[PDB]
Amino acid sequence: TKPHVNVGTIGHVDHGKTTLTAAITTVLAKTYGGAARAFDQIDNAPEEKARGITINTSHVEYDTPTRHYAHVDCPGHADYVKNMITGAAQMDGAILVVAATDGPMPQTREHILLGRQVGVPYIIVFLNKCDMVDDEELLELVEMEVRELLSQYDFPGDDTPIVRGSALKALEGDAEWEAKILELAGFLDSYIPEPERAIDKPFLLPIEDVFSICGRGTVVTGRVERGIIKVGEEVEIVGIKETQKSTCTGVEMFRKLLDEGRAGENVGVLLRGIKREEIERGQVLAKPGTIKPHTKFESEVYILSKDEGGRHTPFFKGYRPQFYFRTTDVTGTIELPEGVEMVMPGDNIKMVVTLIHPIAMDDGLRFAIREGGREVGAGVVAKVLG
Ligand SMILES: Nc1nc2c(ncn2[C@@H]2O[C@H](COP(=O)(O)OP(=O)(O)O)[C@@H](O)[C@H]2O)c(=O)[nH]1
Ligand SMILES: [Mg+2]
Ligand SMILES: [Mg+2]
Repeated sequence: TKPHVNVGTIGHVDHGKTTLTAAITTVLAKTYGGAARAFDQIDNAPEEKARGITINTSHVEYDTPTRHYAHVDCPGHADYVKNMITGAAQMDGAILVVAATDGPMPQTREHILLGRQVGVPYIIVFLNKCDMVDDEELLELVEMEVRELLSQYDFPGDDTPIVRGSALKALEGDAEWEAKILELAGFLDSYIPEPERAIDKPFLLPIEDVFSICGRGTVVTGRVERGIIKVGEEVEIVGIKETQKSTCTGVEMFRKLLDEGRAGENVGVLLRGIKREEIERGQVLAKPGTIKPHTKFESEVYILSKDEGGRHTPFFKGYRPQFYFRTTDVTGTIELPEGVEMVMPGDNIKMVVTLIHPIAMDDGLRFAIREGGREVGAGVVAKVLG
C-alpha cells in the first residue's frame, strides 16, 4: 500500500532531536491524524538488541498523507554510531537537527561523516531553537556553516532543504512555529524519494548452496536479494575466484519450473555451462557488469564491548578476524588509522580491510566481524578500493 520510509533525527546532544521527534508526531497528529507522542515517551528510549549489540533507541511511527515513516531518535552519540553501523533499518533519509544558538558542533560533523560513510543518501536540516535567536544574520551564518559542512562530506549543501523553526514552541502549540514542522514533513515527502524497490535493482543472488540435477546441470540455490533472473539471461558468478560467465538454463521453486526468479524468492537457478566444483562459498549470481569482486575496502566498524558478548581485551595491527558478508566468513587483514595501535571493545573505528578472497561488494554492504564463530563486531563497506 502506502510507501514505508526509514528516517531519524541526527545531530549534537541537546540540539532538540527528541523535542523535534515529539513535535513531528504531535503536529502531524493534530493536522491529518495519527497518534501524538509526548517528549517523555521518546526521551527515555528503551534498550534495543541487534544480535548482542545494545542500542538505546526510540522507534516512533508517523504518517504524512502519502507516506508512512518509521523514525529513529537515540539519546546519545554512541547509540547513533551503533545504529548507523548495525541498526535494524538503514535510513532512507535523516533529519539533521542543529541548534541556532550553538551552530554545528563536534557530533554534527560526526553524524554527517557517519551518514556519508554508511550510505545515508539524503539529509534534511531542521534549524532548531530559533525562538531564542533575535539576530537574523546569526541564523544565516549558522545556515551557511551547515551547508558548507554538508558539502565538505559530499552532501548537496547548496540544495539541502533547511527549515528554520522551534521544536519546543511547536510542541507547546504556537501555530506560527507549528507551521514549520509541517514544512519539515513536506520536505521528508518531496526531497527523500521513495527508496528503490529490490525488484528494480540489478539481479543479485547470494549462493547458499549448489546441487546438480542429473541431465539438467548445476543448480545454484539462494534467496534472490535483488532484481529478476529470467530463463535464457546471461549471468556472472562473482566471488572467490576469477569471475565466470554463464546462462540461466532454468529457475526452479520446489520442483516448479518458473520462467523467472524475483527478489525475495527462494529459488534454484540452473546453469548449464558450469560444474559444482567451480562454485565456492561467498560467491554470488549477478547481472553481468553490475557488481565487482573486491579484496580491499574501507569500512566503518563497531566492536562489541564485553557486556555485549564480545572481547574483553583490545586488538592490535595484526588482528585477522573473519568478515561475514552474506553467506560465509572470509579472513581479512586490518589497517588501522595512522596513529592507532589498538582498538578497545565498545569502540568504533575506520578500518581498511584486505580479504584473503575477493567478494562481490558495493558501498553500503553490511558485514559481521567474527573471531571463531563468535561475533566481535559489525561494519559497513564505506569505499571499495579494489
Ligand atoms: N528554546 C528552545 N529550547 C528547546 C527547543 N527544542 C528543544 N529545547 C530544549 O533543549 C533541551 C534539549 O533538547 P532535546 O530534544 O531533549 O535534545 P536532544 O539531546 O538533541 O534530543 C531541552 O531542555 C529542551 O526543552 C527549541 O526549539 N527552543
Ligand atoms: Mg534526545
Ligand atoms: Mg570506549
